[PDB]
Amino acid sequence: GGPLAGVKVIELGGIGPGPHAGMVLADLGADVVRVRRPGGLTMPSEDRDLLHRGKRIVDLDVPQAMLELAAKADVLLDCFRPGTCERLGIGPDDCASVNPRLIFARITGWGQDGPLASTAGHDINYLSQTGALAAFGYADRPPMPPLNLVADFGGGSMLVLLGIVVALYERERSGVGQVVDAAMVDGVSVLAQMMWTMKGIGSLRDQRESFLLDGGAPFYRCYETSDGKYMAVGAIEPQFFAALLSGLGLSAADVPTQLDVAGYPQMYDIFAERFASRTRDEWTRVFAGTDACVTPVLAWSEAANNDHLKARSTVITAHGVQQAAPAPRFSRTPAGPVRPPPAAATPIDEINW
Amino acid sequence: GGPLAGVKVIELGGIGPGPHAGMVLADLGADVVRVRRPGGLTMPSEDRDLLHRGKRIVDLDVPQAMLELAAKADVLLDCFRPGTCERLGIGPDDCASVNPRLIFARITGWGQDGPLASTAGHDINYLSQTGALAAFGYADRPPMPPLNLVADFGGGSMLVLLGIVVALYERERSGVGQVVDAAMVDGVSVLAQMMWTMKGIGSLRDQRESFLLDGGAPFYRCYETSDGKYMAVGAIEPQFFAALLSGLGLSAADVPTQLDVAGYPQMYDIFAERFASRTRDEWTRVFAGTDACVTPVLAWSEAANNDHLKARSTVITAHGVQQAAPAPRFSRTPAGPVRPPPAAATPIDEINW
Repeated sequence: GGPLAGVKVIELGGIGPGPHAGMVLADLGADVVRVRRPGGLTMPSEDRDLLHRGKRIVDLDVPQAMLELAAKADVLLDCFRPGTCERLGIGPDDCASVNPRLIFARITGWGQDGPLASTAGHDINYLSQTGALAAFGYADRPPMPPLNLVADFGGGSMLVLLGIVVALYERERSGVGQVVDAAMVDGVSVLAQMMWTMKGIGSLRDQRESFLLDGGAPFYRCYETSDGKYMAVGAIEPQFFAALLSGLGLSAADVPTQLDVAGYPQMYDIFAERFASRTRDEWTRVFAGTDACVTPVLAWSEAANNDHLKARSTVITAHGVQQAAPAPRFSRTPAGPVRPPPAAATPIDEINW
Repeated sequence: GGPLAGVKVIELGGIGPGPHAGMVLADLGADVVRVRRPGGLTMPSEDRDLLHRGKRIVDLDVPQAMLELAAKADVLLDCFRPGTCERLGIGPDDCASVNPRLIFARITGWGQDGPLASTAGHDINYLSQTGALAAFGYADRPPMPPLNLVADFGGGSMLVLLGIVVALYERERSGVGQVVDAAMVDGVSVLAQMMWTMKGIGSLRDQRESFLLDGGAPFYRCYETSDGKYMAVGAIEPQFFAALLSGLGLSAADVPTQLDVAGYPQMYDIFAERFASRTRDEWTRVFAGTDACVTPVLAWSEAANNDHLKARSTVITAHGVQQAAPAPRFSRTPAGPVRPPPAAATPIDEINW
């Protein structure tokens, strides 16, 4: 039942990255157990939060009697502000005494140390300091955050997840766990390495919509269709640019060359023109199966019924509602079928550890 | 020297997710070795690509004499289209024979199985199928991709990274490795779980700029300042919304209530008004240190010199140019200082395995 089967995990804070990491841990077979006060004002109801599926809720106001729990656990996922966790009985030091095999993970937007460390903030904020946000969106309108996928999960949840499974492989040889500091601002900055590479090389400019991946290239952006929908183009490689020009019913000689940056504004118009003369459906048909790198922008509802995502069963309907199947996928020790979120809190003495 | 010290890794494909994962592996102590044909047309020169720092390049056209290499290695990071890897000598099967301890990781946008599997595509494309892209940007203009941070790295590089370190912990007990299928469309969908949760709960609407994290809430977006800069606001919690309203010099009674969604359009104007009457600098001073969740949107250049990111040394200047320090951070087995990208390809018989 999952490659991470047998791993005892203790989830504390209940928001964004914290719980999302917990989820994956459970999805991969780990025995995850949330610890939170009963008067929880969580939204939605835990029993309806896909971020808690496969987990077990346990009332336990922090009464330091939990140090007794950690000692039996492998991982402790701290999700509170820095310090608060050690302000109470629990903490990297205390836990160390009760269990030196413990993996003290900590997901934060600012990290443990630093001036901003005490400051409160969210995904949009952490992205403001890294410079990633300032490289998003159209030139005129202010920067618009990609929901909270970049910092909270892409560079938050995944970061602490990486750190945990790594701190596991470590102690699984050093026989001793340690503290893992997962800072969102850190993760995002690493997710942006390619940009830094560019920045040093001189491939970046000052204004937005100038780079290759920020809309500055007509062959890598979105075009509205006749029926008010959208198509996503990413014809980067010259070979794929060919396909794009082909299915679009355009002769290479008609449209400027990829190299003719100066004529991009014109290429955009030619692309916008053609793309808006048909419906997403028709277009999807045309570029279908070709290496043109042209796909239809699907909505949540639309995606869950997508042929590909269905075949590979990425978005499945597990007892209840539509959701995302565990990932990545393992060949010999795959993830068992998805269990539902905790229908009701489990006692505490009915643990297992 | 890193928690992943001693891990033999073989990097094949050389684009986006593949090499970015390889980097982190090296950053964490792993012995990563890239294998690619000599006539490589890579951009930029490998010796100037931060995604290759701490790694070793090795000329080796695929001449199946590499199966002999895998057998000594722990991980094989396949980054080619599905099939191509097994179309040559190498492949999950063949490698299994020479080394059953091998971890055959595979990062793909569409994954191994599925109709689209053979189709070519990029970050913007993979995001179009999951439905995450259709939830990005302003309502009028088409969706604009957050560079390639979401799919390529946030749900690509990190996914295969997770899969690997997990497959390591697995075999590090089952004494047998396996195949890891990291599909970007898969990772992104898991990065979007929160959304799916919302989708089933009924918190999502059909149009954009309607949810809490997509700009539909004036207290969670960006505002242009007097000096044409931008400030990122994320005052979600009522307590923080207070601070926002305070430093902004507004009386609770002046601006509509968070609950008065119908008056959001108005709240937006009041926020845009005040925010645009001062410079990012001044504003940064005002909301500085307060839990208002109001920060300045910094550009790449500006971020590298940011006080916080400097203290925690997130963006450091390693021998040469500016880049992102390793992550996450470990307390007993931290990451050694960052080495530079391969100055020159290393032979092949000078390996170590």
